[PDB]
Amino acid sequence: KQFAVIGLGRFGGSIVKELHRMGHEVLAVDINEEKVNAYASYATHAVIANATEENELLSLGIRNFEYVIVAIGANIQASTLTTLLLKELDIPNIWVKAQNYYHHKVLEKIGADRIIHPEKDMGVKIAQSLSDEN
Amino acid sequence: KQFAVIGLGRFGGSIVKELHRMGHEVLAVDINEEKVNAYASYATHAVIANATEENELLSLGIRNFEYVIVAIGANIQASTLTTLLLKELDIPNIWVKAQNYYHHKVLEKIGADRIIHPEKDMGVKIAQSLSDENVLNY
Amino acid sequence: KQFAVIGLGRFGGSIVKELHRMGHEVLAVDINEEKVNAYASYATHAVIANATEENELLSLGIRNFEYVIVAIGANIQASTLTTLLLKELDIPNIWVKAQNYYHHKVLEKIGADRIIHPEKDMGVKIAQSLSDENVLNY
Amino acid sequence: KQFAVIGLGRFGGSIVKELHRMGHEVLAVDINEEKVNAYASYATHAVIANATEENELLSLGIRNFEYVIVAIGANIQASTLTTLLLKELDIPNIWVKAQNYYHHKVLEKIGADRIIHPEKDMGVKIAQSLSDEN
Amino acid sequence: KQFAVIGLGRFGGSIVKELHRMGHEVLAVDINEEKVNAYASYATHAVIANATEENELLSLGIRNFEYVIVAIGANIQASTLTTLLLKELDIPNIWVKAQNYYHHKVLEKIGADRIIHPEKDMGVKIAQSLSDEN
Amino acid sequence: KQFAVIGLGRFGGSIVKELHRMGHEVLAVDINEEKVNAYASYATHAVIANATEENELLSLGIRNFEYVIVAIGANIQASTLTTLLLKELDIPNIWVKAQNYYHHKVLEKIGADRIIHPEKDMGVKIAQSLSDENVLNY
Amino acid sequence: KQFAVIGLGRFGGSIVKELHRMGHEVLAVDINEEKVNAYASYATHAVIANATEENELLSLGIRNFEYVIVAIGANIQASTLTTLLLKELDIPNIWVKAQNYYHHKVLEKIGADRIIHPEKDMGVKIAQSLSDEN
Amino acid sequence: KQFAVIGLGRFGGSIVKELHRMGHEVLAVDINEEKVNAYASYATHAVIANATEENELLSLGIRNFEYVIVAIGANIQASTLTTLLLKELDIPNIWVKAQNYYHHKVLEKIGADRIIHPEKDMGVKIAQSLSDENVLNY
Ligand SMILES: NC(=O)C1=CN([C@@H]2O[C@H](COP(=O)(O)OP(=O)(O)OC[C@H]3O[C@@H](n4cnc5c(N)ncnc54)[C@H](O)[C@@H]3O)[C@@H](O)[C@H]2O)C=CC1
Ligand SMILES: NC(=O)C1=CN([C@@H]2O[C@H](COP(=O)(O)OP(=O)(O)OC[C@H]3O[C@@H](n4cnc5c(N)ncnc54)[C@H](O)[C@@H]3O)[C@@H](O)[C@H]2O)C=CC1
Ligand SMILES: NC(=O)C1=CN([C@@H]2O[C@H](COP(=O)(O)OP(=O)(O)OC[C@H]3O[C@@H](n4cnc5c(N)ncnc54)[C@H](O)[C@@H]3O)[C@@H](O)[C@H]2O)C=CC1
Ligand SMILES: NC(=O)C1=CN([C@@H]2O[C@H](COP(=O)(O)OP(=O)(O)OC[C@H]3O[C@@H](n4cnc5c(N)ncnc54)[C@H](O)[C@@H]3O)[C@@H](O)[C@H]2O)C=CC1
Ligand SMILES: NC(=O)C1=CN([C@@H]2O[C@H](COP(=O)(O)OP(=O)(O)OC[C@H]3O[C@@H](n4cnc5c(N)ncnc54)[C@H](O)[C@@H]3O)[C@@H](O)[C@H]2O)C=CC1
Ligand SMILES: NC(=O)C1=CN([C@@H]2O[C@H](COP(=O)(O)OP(=O)(O)OC[C@H]3O[C@@H](n4cnc5c(N)ncnc54)[C@H](O)[C@@H]3O)[C@@H](O)[C@H]2O)C=CC1
Ligand SMILES: NC(=O)C1=CN([C@@H]2O[C@H](COP(=O)(O)OP(=O)(O)OC[C@H]3O[C@@H](n4cnc5c(N)ncnc54)[C@H](O)[C@@H]3O)[C@@H](O)[C@H]2O)C=CC1
Ligand SMILES: NC(=O)C1=CN([C@@H]2O[C@H](COP(=O)(O)OP(=O)(O)OC[C@H]3O[C@@H](n4cnc5c(N)ncnc54)[C@H](O)[C@@H]3O)[C@@H](O)[C@H]2O)C=CC1
Repeated sequence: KQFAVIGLGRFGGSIVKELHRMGHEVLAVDINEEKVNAYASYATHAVIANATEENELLSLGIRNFEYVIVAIGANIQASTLTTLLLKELDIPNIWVKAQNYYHHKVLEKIGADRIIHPEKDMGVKIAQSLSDEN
Repeated sequence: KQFAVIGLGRFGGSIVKELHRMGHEVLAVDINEEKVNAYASYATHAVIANATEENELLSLGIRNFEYVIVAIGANIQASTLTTLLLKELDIPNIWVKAQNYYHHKVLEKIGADRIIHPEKDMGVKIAQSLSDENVLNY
Repeated sequence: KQFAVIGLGRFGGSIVKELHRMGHEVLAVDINEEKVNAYASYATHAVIANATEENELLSLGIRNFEYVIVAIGANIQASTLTTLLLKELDIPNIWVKAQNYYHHKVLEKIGADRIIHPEKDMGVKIAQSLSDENVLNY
Repeated sequence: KQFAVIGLGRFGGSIVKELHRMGHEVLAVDINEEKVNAYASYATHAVIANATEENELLSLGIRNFEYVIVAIGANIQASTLTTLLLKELDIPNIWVKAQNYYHHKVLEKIGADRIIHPEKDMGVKIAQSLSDEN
Repeated sequence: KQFAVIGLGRFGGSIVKELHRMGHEVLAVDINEEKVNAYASYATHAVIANATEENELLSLGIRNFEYVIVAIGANIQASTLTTLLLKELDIPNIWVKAQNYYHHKVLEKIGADRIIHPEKDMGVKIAQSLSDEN
Repeated sequence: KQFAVIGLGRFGGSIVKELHRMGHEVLAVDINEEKVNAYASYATHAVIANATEENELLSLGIRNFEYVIVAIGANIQASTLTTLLLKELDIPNIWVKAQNYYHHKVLEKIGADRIIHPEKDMGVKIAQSLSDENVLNY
Repeated sequence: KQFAVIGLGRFGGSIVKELHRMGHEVLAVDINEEKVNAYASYATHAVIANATEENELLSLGIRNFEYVIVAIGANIQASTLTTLLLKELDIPNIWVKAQNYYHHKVLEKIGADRIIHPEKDMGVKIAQSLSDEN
Repeated sequence: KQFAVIGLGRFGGSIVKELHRMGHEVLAVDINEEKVNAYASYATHAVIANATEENELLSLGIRNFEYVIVAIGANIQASTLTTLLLKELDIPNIWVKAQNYYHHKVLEKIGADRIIHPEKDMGVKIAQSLSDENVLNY
């Protein structure tokens, strides 16, 4: 019922914006306040924080969400560490953006519920769209 | 019916793999052979080429395709340059991956038929999956 | 006759300064006021604007100029996007600074009337000055 | 009569190419051998070296040139240190690319013979060309 | 029966040296050849390579060892990625040096057989030594 | 019987935890309270102090201990300075963690009773475990 | 009569402290406010600022001093650029710490009044002290 | 009477050069020959050596000197280790360059006869020159 998104890059940003457009409540989190303010209006609660710190996480009240999307990209370690902490906080559904096959491998082992490869997935979706038009 | 994909990265290679899996003919193209070879088995043809070269584009007889997808990456000029080229070859449908906002607008004016923003686009689809977990009866 | 320079950096500002010094009318334009202000005294008019915005371009009545020089910097798309825009306004002469090789070819196809490569171009003039020290009778 | 160019960037590179096209002999130097080889054909003697080291300079036979163009850009320190060494080696004509007003200022003090601001100079050249066409 | 050690820092270096002193055969691997040569004499087969690359790994003939110690320290990602690849190559016993609790957590999940915290373990061993002396 | 550990990092804190678990009295000491507090429950006493300060060392009545372990980290001088200090207090046994080779030799001459190299030392123990898997009958 | 010191490192710091101990007024400037506050008590007017920016310089009231010591060390460029600006502001006495022979060379050209090599100068001072004791 | 300087960097080399210039005998010593050679002409003898090695120290017959200056650089342990070594040789006067505060206190306890802080020390002399411009009658 509740949606939280950590990592306001192109992916997470897009996700927070749609959820908002569909009239849902979203908790948008990100380290540098640049982003956190750029999505303040498109979110129900924008917060500057570091997902890799358990304390900032609990103070964030993250265990009160059923769906937490980790959209941190470049930094595989932060991404990995974050989903690991979330798994401990016992979040029911944690979806994570993966950067490659191995990042994907460990995410599985750590316990991620859904691993997303944005560019690859879009590619298969685009190829399908191509068939669907002669 | 005729499909050509230029730029075999995560996006492009992923569409070539899907078209193949559904039994469609696909011409895969890239600048380095490592990429070209790694997709030979997933495409009716995997050619090595620099799409920015109008002569190399003619060698591939690229004009015989109805759908060309430009999926070049980092090099934004490479992308718009390629799509400018195959647009003077009268290609019916040119779909291009857009790097950012200014890229999108220029591609729009260049005459691209469809513009894709991999991250953003997948972004709303995921948000739709999430939304469904609340709006739909489940 | 009338001259408009978009992008008041080293190159653009330097051309605005020279046209002024020779008593020509010049419309200087840039996104940040610091730049715009610092050229107010060297141009008949210095306006703050984002050349990528087609509405902002119309506000400047940019279509009343025969010569428009696009001297945007680092942001290569900003440059080609601007060039594309003012080419839709039928501007007679559009001169543009080219960042690199792919930018030059794109600009060429976009319809730019003249392409400048500051570093390379000044580069041959310098080489010519040096050559004169040997070839010319001195 | 003799021309040497240190710093095969856009500016220096272009300068080595014209001199070659005009059929003159040039000594093209640069630190990373990428460039040094890319201009091997367009120069009379391409050499990998560091202009900021007096020894690599003397071993380069630098004092046998009448005109030395220091085309190092980004690195203001290297650029400055280089013309400084050259001035000691007593080169008759040393022309240097300057990055800004202050870089320019110290180049005068160090003894540079001609200071070039590629973009600015081209700008005035371009404006003149603009008048010359109605 | 066979011992391989990837990561010739203070820890792995020490491990390779003892095994050698006990007259055992060891395969010492490390990226920068500085180390690889510094342990050439103290090892049965020193090799310059990157544990994070499957190819350099197979070409290393690593699946021919029963015990592989990953002693990469600072770089948690390389450490993690390495033990992950090894697990796929199906090495029977892979012992890894962990940098902290979380690094340790994922190493478990990835499938490490023994996780070592050098400084902490030594501390408990030192405290025991202290009791054992009045 | 009397145990004191200075420097509550991975090494030092780990020895304090072990001594406690075996029911020994331990005086834990460090410069920042976060460290001191996090070990209060594992030591008969957790004091905040800068071991380099000879006056702060006397306040702790450190001279009443037979075994003092210097486990300061990165700051190599801090380590040798501390061990120089408690050596002029006539402490019977001073065990110190050595940062490297020159540190070891200087500690040796300073009068340290036992020198520990955490990484190297654990290194040979692990190699011994491995060796046993071959030399011992298993 | 007026003393200003830019660059509160070991050298500059020490210089601000003595002048203060001798009961003189000093203007101590430095970029990172760590230092600027650490010398607040030992100076007559500590200020956070960047010597390489003319505006921060004039706003600093720099041209009201007869002696300005540029004690910036590592950053040769900043050091050089700074004495260059000061020379323009027309400071009567500008003493600069030099990092090496060449840094020293350009400082002369720029117009520095006294160039100091702390370690070398101390070395000769120490040798003299050595003779003076049998 | 006789002087030995270990560590021929800016500080050490500069003291070797001055003693030479005043006609005093000086034994310069350093680990790399480039340094040793470059001071051969400014000293009665320039030897290559690692002062941390007690055997190398004896080879130099360093015990025949009344004044030994330790001017090793960055490697702080190298400095204190050397100081410790030649203090076991009963050298009458040992002057050492101190890197920082903890190094000074250690050196102090090690038995160094004089501690120099090049930057800070030159720092007060400069401040004194400046002060003289106000306090002295000029
Ligand atoms: N970052 C850049 O400037 C560029 C990135 N790219 C590519 O884009 C791809 C990734 O796209 P994006 O997600 O848009 O980039 P990104 O890596 O910048 O986005 C991740 C987002 O996560 C946030 N984040 C990182 N660590 C965090 C932490 N501990 N706690 C909370 N938030 C944290 C960042 O602030 C950022 O907004 C990569 O493959 C990269 O190579 C391409 C060009 C430029
Ligand atoms: N692969 C990398 O090193 C980096 C990728 N990124 C970002 O990661 C995201 C996903 O990466 P990809 O787009 O898959 O990587 P990519 O940019 O390498 O993919 C483009 C593909 O097009 C090919 N290509 C490039 N110029 C070509 C030309 N003129 N003719 C024919 N083929 C040509 C390339 O070889 C490549 O396989 C992108 O948004 C990208 O900007 C950011 C930094 C580095
Ligand atoms: N200024 C900088 O921070 C850097 C400059 N460079 C390079 O240095 C060289 C010389 O620098 P410049 O070109 O003078 O610097 P520049 O790139 O800032 O100059 C372009 C000028 O156009 C203005 N501009 C940018 N987008 C605009 C828009 N949409 N509408 C109107 N005005 C717009 C900018 O504010 C600026 O005054 C260039 O080749 C550049 O690529 C490289 C790195 C950084
Ligand atoms: N370097 C870059 O990636 C970019 C530079 N720019 C702009 O381009 C302008 C300068 O253009 P370029 O000259 O092409 O760039 P550049 O600074 O890379 O070229 C200078 C040349 O000097 C050589 N060099 C540097 N130190 C040397 C040394 N000690 N001995 C011998 N050779 C040495 C370099 O290898 C290089 O080829 C600047 O205003 C900069 O802001 C804009 C975009 C990217
Ligand atoms: N590296 C340094 O200069 C210093 C490290 N430390 C501390 O020391 C601790 C770690 O100690 P060490 O293991 O001795 O340091 P370390 O991190 O340098 O040693 C790891 C060893 O693994 C090797 N290695 C790294 N990536 C590799 C790869 N992909 N394939 C093969 N070999 C690879 C390295 O060459 C190195 O010899 C850390 O907690 C660190 O903070 C303290 C001071 C300095
Ligand atoms: N913790 C860090 O940020 C880094 C650690 N390393 C290396 O990681 C390895 C393991 O780390 P540790 O030694 O556990 O870390 P550490 O160096 O922080 O541990 C020493 C402990 O002694 C305390 N301490 C320091 N000076 C003191 C003084 N004067 N009086 C009283 N207590 C004092 C510190 O607060 C700390 O808890 C070491 O070999 C270290 O060199 C390398 C780089 C950074
Ligand atoms: N910085 C370091 O961590 C170390 C430096 N050293 C050596 O110490 C010597 C220099 O000693 P210090 O002066 O103490 O070092 P330093 O270079 O850090 O001190 C210079 C001072 O100038 C200030 N400064 C720099 N740029 C400035 C600007 N634009 N405006 C205002 N203030 C500015 C800095 O904040 C600093 O306090 C060098 O030979 C260096 O190799 C040795 C070890 C460490
Ligand atoms: N030279 C460099 O790369 C750096 C110097 N600095 C700082 O710059 C300042 C001035 O530099 P210097 O002290 O002159 O440089 P330095 O540290 O190299 O000078 C010490 C001299 O002692 C010699 N030496 C070192 N260990 C020795 C041993 N065991 N036996 C005999 N000789 C030995 C060295 O080869 C050198 O000639 C210092 O405060 C230093 O900490 C800071 C960073 C780097």
